[PDB]
Amino acid sequence: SNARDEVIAAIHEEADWVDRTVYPFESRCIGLSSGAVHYIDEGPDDGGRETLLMLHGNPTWSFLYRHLVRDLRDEYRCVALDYLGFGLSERPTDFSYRPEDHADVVEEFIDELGLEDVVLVGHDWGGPIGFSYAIDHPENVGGLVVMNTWMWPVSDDKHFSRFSKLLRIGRELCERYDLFTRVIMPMGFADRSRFTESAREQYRAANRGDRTGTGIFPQAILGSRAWLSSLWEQRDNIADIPARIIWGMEDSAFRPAELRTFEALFEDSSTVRLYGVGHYVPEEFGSDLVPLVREFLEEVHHH
Amino acid sequence: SNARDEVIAAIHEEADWVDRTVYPFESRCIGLSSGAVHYIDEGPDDGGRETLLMLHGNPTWSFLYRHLVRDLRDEYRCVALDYLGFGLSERPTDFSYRPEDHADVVEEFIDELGLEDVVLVGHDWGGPIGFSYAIDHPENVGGLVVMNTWMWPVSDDKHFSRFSKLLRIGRELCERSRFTESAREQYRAANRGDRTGTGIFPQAILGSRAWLSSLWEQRDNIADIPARIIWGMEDSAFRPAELRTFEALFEDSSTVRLYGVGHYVPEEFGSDLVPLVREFLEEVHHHH
Amino acid sequence: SSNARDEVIAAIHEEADWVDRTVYPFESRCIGLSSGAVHYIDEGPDDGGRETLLMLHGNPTWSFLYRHLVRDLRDEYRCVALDYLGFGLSERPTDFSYRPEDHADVVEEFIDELGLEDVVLVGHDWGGPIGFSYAIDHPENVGGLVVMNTWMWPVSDDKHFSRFSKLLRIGRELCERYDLFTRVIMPMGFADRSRFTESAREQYRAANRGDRTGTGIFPQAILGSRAWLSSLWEQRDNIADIPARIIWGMEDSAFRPAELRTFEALFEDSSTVRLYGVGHYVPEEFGSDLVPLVREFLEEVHHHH
Amino acid sequence: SSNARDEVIAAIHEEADWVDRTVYPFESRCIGLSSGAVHYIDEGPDDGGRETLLMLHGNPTWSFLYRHLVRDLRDEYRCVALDYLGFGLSERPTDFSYRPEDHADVVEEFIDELGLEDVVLVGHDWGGPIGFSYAIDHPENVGGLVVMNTWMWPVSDDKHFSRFSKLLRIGRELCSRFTESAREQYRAANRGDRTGTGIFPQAILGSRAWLSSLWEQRDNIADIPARIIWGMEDSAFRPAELRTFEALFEDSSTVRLYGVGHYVPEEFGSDLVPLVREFLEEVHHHH
Repeated sequence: SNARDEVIAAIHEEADWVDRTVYPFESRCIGLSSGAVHYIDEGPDDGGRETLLMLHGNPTWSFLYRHLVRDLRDEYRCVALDYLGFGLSERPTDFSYRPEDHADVVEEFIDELGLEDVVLVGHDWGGPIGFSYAIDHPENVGGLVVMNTWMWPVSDDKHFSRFSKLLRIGRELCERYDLFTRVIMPMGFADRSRFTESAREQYRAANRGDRTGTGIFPQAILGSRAWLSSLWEQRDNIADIPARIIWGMEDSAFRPAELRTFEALFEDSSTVRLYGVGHYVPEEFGSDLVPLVREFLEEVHHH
Repeated sequence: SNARDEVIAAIHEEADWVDRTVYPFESRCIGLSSGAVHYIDEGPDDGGRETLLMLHGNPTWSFLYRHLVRDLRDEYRCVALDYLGFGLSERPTDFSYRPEDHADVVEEFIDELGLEDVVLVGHDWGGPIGFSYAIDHPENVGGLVVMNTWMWPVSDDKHFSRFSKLLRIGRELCERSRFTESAREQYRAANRGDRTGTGIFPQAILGSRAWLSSLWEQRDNIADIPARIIWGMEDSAFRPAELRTFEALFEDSSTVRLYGVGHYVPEEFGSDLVPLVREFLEEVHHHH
Repeated sequence: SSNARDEVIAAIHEEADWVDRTVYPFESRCIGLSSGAVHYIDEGPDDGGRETLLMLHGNPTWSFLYRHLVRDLRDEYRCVALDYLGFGLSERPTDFSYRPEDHADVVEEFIDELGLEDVVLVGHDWGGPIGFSYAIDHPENVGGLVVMNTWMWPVSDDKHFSRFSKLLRIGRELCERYDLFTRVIMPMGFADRSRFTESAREQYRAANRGDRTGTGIFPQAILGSRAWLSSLWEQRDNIADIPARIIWGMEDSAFRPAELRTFEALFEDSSTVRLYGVGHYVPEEFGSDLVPLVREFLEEVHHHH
Repeated sequence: SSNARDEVIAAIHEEADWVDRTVYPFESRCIGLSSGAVHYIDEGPDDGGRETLLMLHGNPTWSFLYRHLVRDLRDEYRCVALDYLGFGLSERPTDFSYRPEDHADVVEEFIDELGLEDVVLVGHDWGGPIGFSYAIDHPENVGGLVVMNTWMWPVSDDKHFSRFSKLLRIGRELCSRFTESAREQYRAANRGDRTGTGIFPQAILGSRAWLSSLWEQRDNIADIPARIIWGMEDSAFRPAELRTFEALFEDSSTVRLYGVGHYVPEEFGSDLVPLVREFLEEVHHHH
């Protein structure tokens, strides 16, 4: 537990850089076996009509989802997570920070909280990390929110390969200078004005200190190939789950050719094509995203 | 009507340049409403264990499939179609050469010959053209062979957008060359003529967004049909990104990833392709 | 010369049965210029209009391209529009060069034989250079410029125009045989393939049958006429203070916004209409929606005089 | 803050032994400007010379690029060349935007702290727009413009520039006609905080408003004497960009360098010096 308790201290002893005016939610912490994870649990006290778990990307953290948490806690249970190494979660010296292990921390999280019939919101790596539950616990999954992500090995697509290789080579400078927030995030947005300076301050401050996990994510694009293969080979386990697909059409990382792969998979899915929006859909579209979610959170409920 | 006789004459009065060592097939011509097509129909007298319809790309023609036809005609009936505008088919003044009109001529071809439970072999634009018949007549298709092609609207994809919007007359083959010089001439000799069809196809990638949507939005007509996907992994036109979309679609499918092979899988992999088909035909045959 | 004009006039009435006069109701008229008989329309008030317009077309287009302007601007303005030699219903003389630098001389001979004055020029495609090669040495007789997907400078160092010009240079003998210009080159100029109507497509295809030597020399001249195009560019200062309305199809693969920025730097007095979702053939693809963009200019020109 | 920048002044002497001072034989100088301390060349005669030249580099280049001009003109002309924040030996402050519109403000600050007078600007790549800004709003104090492979307009509808910005990268590395001796003298300073190298390719689109704020008021500049020197083999700044400058300026001269690519002051080297010095005398007759 002692790891959990020291993170609970840091939430008070150190984290006063947080802007609670936009991030008012309650910081909660649990000592999972891999380390102490920071998380948020907001909703009606009866648990709401449906429960949501929101899974993020590089170098993002739970602050990505604040627009959903503030607005859907009206009737739904928003649960939001920081992976180890990210946000205000623990930065353990001995964890792998591998995506194939974050997915095991995410399973351990879901099981210890005992979340049930859960709808998973997945951005970036949060997709694979979420699918690494819905592939093998599909009866405990109510539905999927799919945003700028993938579920297949890309090692023959020179698009993803050359980007992964480039960041693998440069990783030490990116971890030394935080070029992930300072450079890679700005190019994810389509509108240079929509990534606010207040957000920029928060994403930068949250990724200070050690940032090893931010560096391992782009390596894992290729380095985790076998785990991604193990997802894709069992894609059939997700094709009956309903999903809403919400996608930034100006994202150069995940093209419409990724969308067609998801749109081919699901036997029951709906697609929202956000033109003029890039990779960080929940940040760039913000409050405008919430009705696109709520429409799905009802459409699940009558089946 | 005489236009049918005119194309029949053109084969032997004029098209004496065809390499009848590697393309030994008996030439046949059929008078469809939109024009007289040239086609191959070679097989055993029985009608064979299967009937195969082979659809080419741009600017290829039925000479693309000579390796399959000569080796499968042992036991299977092989039919391969020159599109209007291409090969020794008529180059009609009247025709749009738009894919949605080729697809109708393809339905008209299949019905006028009465082919049954056919296996569709498709490359490049022969994909969407072939998938049309499998979208709307999935009762009469035995299976699909899916080489470097697609079945979705791409107008938001900068990669395909560039290729359509680029200034050209028409798609010449090449863009260390991957063909024998003999083959490259046997294509060059066919492009000498009314090149129109070779130029409409790259435009229609955007010009026919509606028609590609009219396939994509009813893809579940096809998803239960058995398909074998054979990919030139070195191609830049149809990436592995397009491959995963097919792997997601079909329930019963098998993927063969040909490393070192580029766009023109039937030319570059050649006579080594035949066993990959025989393996699939004798799998389809156990469903009837 | 009257025999050559009479041959064309007889061929209009006897052979141009193909013209859809429902959309082309204008009166066909003919001038026996020195190099050959051009075909033209001259439509407007029975007086000289509020302003006089001359509209110069591209390849393989002809004055039928300007039907939508004539139809809705002859209300107050003298709409003159012209078919080049080798194009539309004009004469196809066997000894003419069909060079763009020579079309600009025949346009000069045309203008001065009709005596047009304070002219406003509409230039599409090659019609730009052809008209700029009048405005650049008769600027005081020019009221203003309408600029649509065109240029006025040598491009021999730009790989974009070069390889297109060189590719057509090679294929020319086939494109002149089978008319791949209307059948293939024109369709890629549209951002909506449907907006090039089957009626217009038929009309252009019918108009450009027979000798089409001009259609295939035009793309060669993109490089072949570098000397003439240079002669314009070096004297651009004679156009720089004529007012210009620039209406540009942003989907055009031929003339990019990079070209457009060159005009915006040149003109001391200009304004730009950025037609997103419209390609090269602005007067086809934008149809009658073009007309207000013209009339807005003719009003605010006339404020000067 | 200036005295904390006296540490920045000293910080050179930790490592900059690596600089090839035999080809960069210049006295390093630095100013504690408000956005951050900048390193600059200011090499010239004690008499202040015939002209003052301000030389503004591109990305990921730095003031090493202009060493041929500085070396060969400083006998008679005051040569000033500046390292952008994030580049060369200039400070790499974490709080700075590294956006072009803000670099221009540091350049305006830099000029005013030195008090430079009727300056000729020399600009390559992003050093174009960054210089053109000061020529929009202080053209009294600009003596002339030297233009190499650059632009001054919003290109977010241009497919060519769009591709280059939207392509996934960390930052713009140079690329073979460099010496490895020169190539490494770039790559050396390209080590360390390289944030700015990755912002610039985005700002090609993300600063459309600032590029508009140049293009809309281009008429402030069209009467300034200009000489345009173009690397014709460059794929980034085509002849298509060149024509728009030949349209802009009245008093201007064009030099077209066939067989030269983007990095004109490298790939042409000391052979650039006569093309400039001709222009320096041509401008001097406007005093």
